[PDB]
Amino acid sequence: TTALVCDNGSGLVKAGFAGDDAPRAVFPSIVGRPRHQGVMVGMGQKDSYVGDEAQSKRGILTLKYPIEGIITNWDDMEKIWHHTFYNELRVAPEEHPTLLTEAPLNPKANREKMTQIMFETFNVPAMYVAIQAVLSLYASGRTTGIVLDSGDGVTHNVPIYEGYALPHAIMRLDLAGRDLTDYLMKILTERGYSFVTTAEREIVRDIKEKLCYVALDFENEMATAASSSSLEKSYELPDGQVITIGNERFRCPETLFQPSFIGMESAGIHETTYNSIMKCDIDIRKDLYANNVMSGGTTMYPGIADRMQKEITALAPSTMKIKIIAPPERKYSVWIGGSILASLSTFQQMWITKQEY
Amino acid sequence: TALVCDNGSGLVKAGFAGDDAPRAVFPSIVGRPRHQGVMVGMGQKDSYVGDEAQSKRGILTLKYPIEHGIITNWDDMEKIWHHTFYNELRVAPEEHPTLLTEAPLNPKANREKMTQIMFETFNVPAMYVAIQAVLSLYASGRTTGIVLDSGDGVTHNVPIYEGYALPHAIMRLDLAGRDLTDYLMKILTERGYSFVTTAEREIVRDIKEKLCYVALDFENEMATAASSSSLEKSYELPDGQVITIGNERFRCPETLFQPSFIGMESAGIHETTYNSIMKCDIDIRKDLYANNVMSGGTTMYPGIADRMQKEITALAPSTMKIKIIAPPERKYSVWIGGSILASLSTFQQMWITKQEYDEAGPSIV
Amino acid sequence: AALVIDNGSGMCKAGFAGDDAPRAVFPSIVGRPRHQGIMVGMGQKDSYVGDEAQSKRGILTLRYPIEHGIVTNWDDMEKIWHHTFYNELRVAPEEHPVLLTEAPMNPKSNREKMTQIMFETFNVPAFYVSIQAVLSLYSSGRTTGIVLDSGDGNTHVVPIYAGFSLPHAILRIDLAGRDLTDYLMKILSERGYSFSTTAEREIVRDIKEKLCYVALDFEQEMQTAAQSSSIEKSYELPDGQVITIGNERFRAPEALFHPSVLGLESAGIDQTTYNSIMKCDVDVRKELYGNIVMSGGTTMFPGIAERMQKEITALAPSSMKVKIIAPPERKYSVWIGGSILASLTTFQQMWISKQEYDESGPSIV
Repeated sequence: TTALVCDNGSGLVKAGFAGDDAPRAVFPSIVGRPRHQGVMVGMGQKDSYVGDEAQSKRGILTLKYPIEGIITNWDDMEKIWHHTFYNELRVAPEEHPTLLTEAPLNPKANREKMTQIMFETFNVPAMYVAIQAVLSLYASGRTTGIVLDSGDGVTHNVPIYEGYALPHAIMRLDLAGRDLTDYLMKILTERGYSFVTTAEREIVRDIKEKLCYVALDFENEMATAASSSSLEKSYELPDGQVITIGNERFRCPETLFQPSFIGMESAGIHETTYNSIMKCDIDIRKDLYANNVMSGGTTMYPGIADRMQKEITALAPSTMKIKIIAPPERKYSVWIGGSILASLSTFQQMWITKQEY
Repeated sequence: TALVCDNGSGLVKAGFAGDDAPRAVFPSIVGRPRHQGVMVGMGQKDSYVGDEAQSKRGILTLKYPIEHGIITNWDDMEKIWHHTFYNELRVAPEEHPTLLTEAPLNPKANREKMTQIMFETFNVPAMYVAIQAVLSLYASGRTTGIVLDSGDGVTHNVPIYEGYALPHAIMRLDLAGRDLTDYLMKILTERGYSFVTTAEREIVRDIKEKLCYVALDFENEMATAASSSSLEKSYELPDGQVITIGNERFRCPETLFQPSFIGMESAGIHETTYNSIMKCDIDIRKDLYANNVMSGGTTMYPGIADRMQKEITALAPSTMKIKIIAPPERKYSVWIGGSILASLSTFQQMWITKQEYDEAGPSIV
Repeated sequence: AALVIDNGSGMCKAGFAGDDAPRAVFPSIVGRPRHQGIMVGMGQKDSYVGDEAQSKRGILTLRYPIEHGIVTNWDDMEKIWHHTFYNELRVAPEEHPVLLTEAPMNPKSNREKMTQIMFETFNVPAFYVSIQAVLSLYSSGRTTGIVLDSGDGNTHVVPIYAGFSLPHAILRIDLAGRDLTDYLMKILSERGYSFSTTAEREIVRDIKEKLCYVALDFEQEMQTAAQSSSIEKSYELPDGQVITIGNERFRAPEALFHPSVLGLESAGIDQTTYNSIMKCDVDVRKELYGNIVMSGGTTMFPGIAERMQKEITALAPSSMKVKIIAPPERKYSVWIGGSILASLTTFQQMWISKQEYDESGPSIV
């Protein structure tokens, strides 16, 4: 049979099989557990729902995201993971080796219980759980470097050398993708709009994909936006009106570097990168600086790479080659790594089989 | 063995399960005598239901027990069912499971009290209560759509997807079969006539059923009324006064699209559909726009389905497939669904018995 | 003196600076006839606004020109101001500093349309628009406070700090004073009543403002209202009949905290106050927790302030001093906050001159 891979973050799961280079089941890892007695405008009333229908269910089911970069809610996770192998992947666990990824710092207590559940509640014949950004650097074709992994919930720096992310220096920052939307939401709200419900919120996030960018220098950009129309990038809102936005476009994701816009002082993605490269020792630093690697739904933002080329150089002593590598695949690279790695013949004898457990 | 008995603002429809068409059928009327005299055949009488009442209507005091599909009095109602089992079906309630129907917005109390009367007086073994528009969807055989239930008393938009009716998407609009007939009273009397007595009081109802049209393109049919075409339609009274109904004939069904014709400053059926489909979820919508099912006595009009076809198509996205499903049977669908459901090989373990009823009390049903 | 006019989506409130209570209190309604006559009873003016329009709602077409504190229909808005001057206060705009309001989350064009009309038609010498919440905080006696300006049409929650509103967390809920009545219209009807038309619906409106209450616990009170007639309240209908209103008296307020009963995909007013504090920075949160300005008529129903205190200490930290601030004059809160602000000798320099308008246009506010 072939193995399966399922990457989990605070927002989009990616599930699929090993062998294929492209993830199969990408969905909102949202469950909806009944709040009270309520009936859908459509469906009758029934229990917990995972995915897109739960988003359309919003007022009858309380909506959880089981993963805040770490697994918070255990039953909810399993709820998804049945819906994964079954409703998404259309197969059964007993035939199927399965790899789940994870956010690097994941506490031992999580890992032990993660192993249990999938061998028990699910019964996969062998399985693996694996450190996300190491599989990004691997999907990036590298023995070394430093991934900046940032998506819907948590942001990361892993200084990797010859198989290992330097643990103590795996810098985390919890300002990431939702933080960006809910800022972009509040800005437009202040201007005399308001989303709250379901459709309009999601529209604001789509705006984040189309209008938003981080500019190299925020003060020269702060100026041009407020000066002249070039930046005034329109969008056609579902009622009809064109919201023109010039400053707010770059203003919104600037929270990665200057987080103080929402209200955050702990070290920006740039400064975290300088300090992870440092938080290591001292020689390997170069091919960390020269292989800053971007992955995850947030690193999708345009301009972000050129900016980090400034943003590290500023602090890094002159003779270090700063280079920022960012794959086009980026939102899935942890899966794309995990498929190829799962499929590895060399790696067969590391599939922990149901006998050792 | 099982029974199905649909309670209406106009007519009760009763029978057994699995029969195609209703066994008992009677006007929801409860009369009381106004004159102390013997109707030579009976002794003294209490009250008259149905056609007993609709015969003696002059000497009686008639009362409408179920205003608009909501049971408005339980005294008169208990007698209606007291008439239903014994006189009509001619059998004893206690060996017979009994499915009844309910209003789309029907209060708990009304469901529970109909069921109190059901067991605690008539002693039936098992009963069910089911939401009128769903049972039309179930006579249309599907699990999903938007059901335009217009009977005598009430007009409704009930969306359903999978089985159960959607309470906050159910639209209701209290202008329907009655409001239209007694409007056709005014415009035809306005046309130089007067329905003075009982059977042409009935003829203003009769003309409405048989002769009338929801003309498609009303405007350029108003032109056709004014340039005078042979659209005119005589019909005789009990005397030889041939009455000529031409234009009003369509100018009365026109009220199910504009409530202005009687005097309600509100949106016609067509819109209220579209609005309910708006208030319904996005992903469902393609079903609702294509499973718009109409039923109740008033939907029988020649042209109403075509007209509904165009009205919501003029409101929907042009990427959307639309369908208004008007069955040839629609005036009894609420019972056909009931009958089929009671006769289902899977339904027996939803036959709510007295065992379930007693131990739990009224709130089981 | 100046003028201060809170253009409320139910009731507008005009007057002068420095007075304690609003001089023109009136519903924001413009009535225009279906067809103007020449005489009383037919309708002889092209526009009747507010109370006169209310007594005359038969020939007129009533509309409320302001929705969720956003004026949709700028014709009718001007009409309302034109009334307020000559008909109501009995004044002339060009003689006057006028101060008007807007609901937070009012768009630029919407302000600018207003800001122009005051200075181009009404040619007032000085004009200020203001944020209903920052004015509620000014009526409270604070620089800083989170504000549930739950109006009739719009419930806006604002977390103000040092005079600035942090719109950052201005979360809005779409139920409010009207959405409450129209729930009570449904549920009194459920208890065997007929409230449908304006006359009948206004009876529902008055029941709400008089007899109603917000239970401190929804359970204890459901069980009690299903038993002891202490909850029951007698009510004289203006026709003559005394009726009694029962558990609807709290379940209709409980829409605010459980929108679910209406079938709204929202969380309660309480839960939103929490999310509005939590969407602000850690330091300001302690004062927001202690300085919840309750404001507006919707926050007037018995038990509501105390109820908010309860649920909010359970949402807030175990170490938190939650405090509700509740004015008895909260129904005119925005107006008194405005009144002070217009009268302020200091604030006089912020009176936007007719000159600077003619050089800078409406964008300066």
